[PDB]
Amino acid sequence: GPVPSRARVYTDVNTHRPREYWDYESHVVEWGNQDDYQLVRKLGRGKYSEVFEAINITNNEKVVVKILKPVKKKKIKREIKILENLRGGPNIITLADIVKDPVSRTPALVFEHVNNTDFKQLYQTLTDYDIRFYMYEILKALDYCHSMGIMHRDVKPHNVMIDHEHRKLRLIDWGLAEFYHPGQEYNVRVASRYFKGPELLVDYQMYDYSLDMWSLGCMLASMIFRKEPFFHGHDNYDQLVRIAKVLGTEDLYDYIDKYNIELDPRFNDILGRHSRKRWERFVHSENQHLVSPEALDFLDKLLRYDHQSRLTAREAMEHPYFYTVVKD
Ligand SMILES: COc1ccc(/C=C2\S/C(=N\c3ccccc3C)NC2=O)cc1O
Repeated sequence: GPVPSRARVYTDVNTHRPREYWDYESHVVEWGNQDDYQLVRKLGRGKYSEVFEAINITNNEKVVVKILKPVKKKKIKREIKILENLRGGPNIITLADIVKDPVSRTPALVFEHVNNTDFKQLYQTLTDYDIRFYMYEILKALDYCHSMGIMHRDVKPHNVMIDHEHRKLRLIDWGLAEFYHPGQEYNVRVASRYFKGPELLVDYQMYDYSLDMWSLGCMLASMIFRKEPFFHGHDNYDQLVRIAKVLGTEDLYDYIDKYNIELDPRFNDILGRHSRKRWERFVHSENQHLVSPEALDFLDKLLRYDHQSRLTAREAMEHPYFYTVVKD
């Protein structure tokens, strides 16, 4: 069987919290007044919800309302509990209210509003300095939630709201987030394909906060190299092949051998043999202004097969890549 794994940091945070902190199935929702909020326009539709711009008519302020589609109540309570636990933390989206929508017959989450620019358009304008700045701001959110016993499990550009005018960033969509408990086995059907960690792609269930660090590395690679997404797989199997063409097949075998994991035999015909590549091969005249030796070293230390070898969020904040970021 597979060798077990533990987080190298924040391992016991939920063990020593009171049960109420992580026992989201028992959480009792405090409902606000649904009539306080007037929907203005639909912003998006997801797998599990629709999201709207709205006005809070008790203060005439803009808010964002996420009306959940039907899903098991445990999942709804999990997201609500995590948002309440994390509220006030650095760059964590603020849950302002929870109301019962009379049409959907489901909960509607009310969030603070971020005047965001969509990442496809924002990322073609960010400078080297902008990228370092916003990466540091994401790390603040990730170190906070990890230190609070929570893994996000869906880090991707779509879930980072940036108001570029005010240099304001919020990490959103905590609907896939979970509490970390040592030895717990988790669903591997999390994160978006391009941001899935090797642990998910080889079906290793005893993963931890370090999953978010792989996803963050995928975001970094796409921004500094100007290739979005960086690892562009056509399905979950090809996703691992795309990663192996860069990190190499020998270290993939070292990873699964360490945890006594077997690759899906489907890979026998598609994986091939690949050397590990040097990151300099992805640098060219149209992205070199975003690349530095510090950026490549930092990226190299995030994108490790072995989840136990990746930088933690706190270690990442100590990396020389962030020395040029102005600290407040
Ligand atoms: C425009 O400013 C905001 C925008 C969104 C949020 C919160 C969301 S949106 C979400 N999920 C969906 C739902 C449908 C479509 C797409 C997504 C990402 N989860 C959250 O926490 C907060 C904001 O201030």
